[PDB]
Amino acid sequence: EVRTIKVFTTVDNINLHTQVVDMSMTYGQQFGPTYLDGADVTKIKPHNSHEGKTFYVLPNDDTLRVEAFEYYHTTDPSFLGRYMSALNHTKKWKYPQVNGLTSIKWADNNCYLATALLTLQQIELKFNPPALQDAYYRARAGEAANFCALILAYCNKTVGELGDVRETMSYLFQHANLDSCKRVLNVVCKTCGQQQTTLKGVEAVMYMGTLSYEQFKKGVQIPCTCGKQATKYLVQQESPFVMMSAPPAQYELKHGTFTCASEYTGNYQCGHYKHITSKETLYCIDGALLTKSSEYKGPITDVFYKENSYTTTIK
Ligand SMILES: [Cl-]
Ligand SMILES: [Cl-]
Ligand SMILES: [Zn+2]
Repeated sequence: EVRTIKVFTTVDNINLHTQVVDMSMTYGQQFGPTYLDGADVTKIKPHNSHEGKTFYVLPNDDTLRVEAFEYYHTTDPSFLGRYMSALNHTKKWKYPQVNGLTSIKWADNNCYLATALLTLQQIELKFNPPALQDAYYRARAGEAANFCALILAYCNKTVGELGDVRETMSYLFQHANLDSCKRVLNVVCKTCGQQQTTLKGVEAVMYMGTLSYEQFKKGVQIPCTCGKQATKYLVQQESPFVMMSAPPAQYELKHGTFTCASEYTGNYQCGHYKHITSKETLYCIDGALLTKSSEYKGPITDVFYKENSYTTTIK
């Protein structure tokens, strides 16, 4: 006797594809790799309770390939398995509201994710993939599991792996609309003369080598090919924020002079991030944990500042 149930397959959890499945064959035999809200059911045979449920599958026909690209803006063939593998864990994390922002209770080396998430809620940024638009709206409301699993997938990180905040923000900015961001730099060498450069988009909002936006406006010393140090300084900025990054070093954060920052304690192989936000006072958000202080010093790695339009007075 042949028993069947109706189920729906999907790549985006919006467009559904009706299937009739044979209860005597695994999902994998019928669909390939198959997931039920992040759980791998490939090796499982259909259960009566599955009738009418939605299963994720891999994009295995042209209809699904188009739906997956339009939703996620990737064609990496391992993306949906990585997204589902992460979601099976992130759906069990907790997302407390801390000082009015969605955070993440510590689990699985997720500190870098927590500080990224907290940062996004303080800067003006809109995502391009519908998957991130939809998941980020859910995360602002407090249900951040899908957004966190998407960050893991986009960044090619698994649950439990040590991530870097700067690199994570780079990936997130790469799928955001920063097209009207522009940065003009001047590099002055006493031997070689001056060279201006213009940067756009993600490169216009990120700098690696100093935490201080004021120092970047005055000049920072960098190597020249002639062997002298040259001075690099900001000529013109058009963006709604800037991100200044450096290897971790002791640094003073002064109330009212930055938006938010990330602190890293540890070494190359293992460590822990915390988040500092400048509000009515300095709040230090460490996953679920919250403390306050009027002054702050620690091993800071990234600082975010508000911007709109800046033009140098340096001639
Ligand atoms: Cl968005
Ligand atoms: Cl600021
Ligand atoms: Zn030179």
